[PDB]
Amino acid sequence: RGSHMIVKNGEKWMDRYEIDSLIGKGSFGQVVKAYDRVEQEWVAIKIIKNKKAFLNQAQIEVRLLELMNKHDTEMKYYIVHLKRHFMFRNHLCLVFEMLSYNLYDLLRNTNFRGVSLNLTRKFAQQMCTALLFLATPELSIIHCDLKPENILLCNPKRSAIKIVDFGSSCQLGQRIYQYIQSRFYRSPEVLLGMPYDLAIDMWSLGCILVEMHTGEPLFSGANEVDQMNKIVEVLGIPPAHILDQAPKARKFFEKLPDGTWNLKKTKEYKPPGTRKLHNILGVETGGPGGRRAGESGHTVADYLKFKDLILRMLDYDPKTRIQPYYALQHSFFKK
Ligand SMILES: Cc1nc2ccc(-c3cc(N)nc(N)c3)nc2n1C[C@@H](C)Oc1ccccc1
Ligand SMILES: [Cl-]
Repeated sequence: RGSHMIVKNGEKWMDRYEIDSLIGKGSFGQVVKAYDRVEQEWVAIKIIKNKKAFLNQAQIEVRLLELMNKHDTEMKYYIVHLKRHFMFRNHLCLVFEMLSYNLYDLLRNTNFRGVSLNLTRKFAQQMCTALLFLATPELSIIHCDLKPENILLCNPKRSAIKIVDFGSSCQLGQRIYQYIQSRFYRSPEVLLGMPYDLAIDMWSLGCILVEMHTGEPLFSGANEVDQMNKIVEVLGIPPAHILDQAPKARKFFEKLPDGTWNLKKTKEYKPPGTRKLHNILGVETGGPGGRRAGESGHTVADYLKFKDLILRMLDYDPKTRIQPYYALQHSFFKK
């Protein structure tokens, strides 16, 4: 009865899958850990709700994951592997490889003090390769929901990660969903109602990486106006050439007589561009909250490269925003 399937720990499906537990949920449905008695391995089964909206999203998810599996390249291994799909008890079921917990849960283990710059660089290098892969012309996939919860550790002690959840993804040129991106990771072009391309995922990556190192969201907007005000505190008023073409410019900004833009009044924020990323990362002051002072792997030089790469990912202009190939060449990654 209704959308959400009946899940009893210890039960068995198709004399194959042995349901140990429920390992997650979201608007799409639920994920169960089950033992596949046939080829003797644990799997994560994403159970889709029996509503058209979610069936339709999952069907796109299946097409895009099946498209990625056609390519011979080591880079595709930064995306969760879809083993097979089938219908069961009137529900689409997507069988995935079993991974470990997400990057939010990793931050929770550190009590939101953040992981080391050295771990941040390993995640960044994997996320940038994953994005390079999604930008292969034949794929041109925009994930449109990058956040710490959709990045999973393969293994609880190792650094290897994968991206999951292509339910709200599309290909370059498509406009399907009214609202896209999780609010904290939502690019300015999407807030402004402007056309979006693969650059929106790079914006999200920049936000994710700062949060992974400091332990808190860079831009924790409670609504769209608060999101845009929080981005403006750090990066200043967006360029006139963007605001002149943006359908939703007047939701956040006013054009003055002289033709310069500034913020609408609210009905309290630090002045535009004064909440410097240099101070949020603590480049010269021992890292976030001073907690990495002395500690190896946390030099002013290491922090300067990190800061510089992040600001290239958080460029307001999606045409000049850094692209995955060029991000992988950044001195931040130099071996
Ligand atoms: C432990 C584990 N292995 C997994 C392997 C794959 C997936 C998964 C794959 C796809 N395409 N979409 C989703 N929403 C999950 N989820 C796994 N999970 C559960 C949790 C940790 O991830 C979650 C991530 C997001 C939501 C809920 C759980
Ligand atoms: Cl709003």
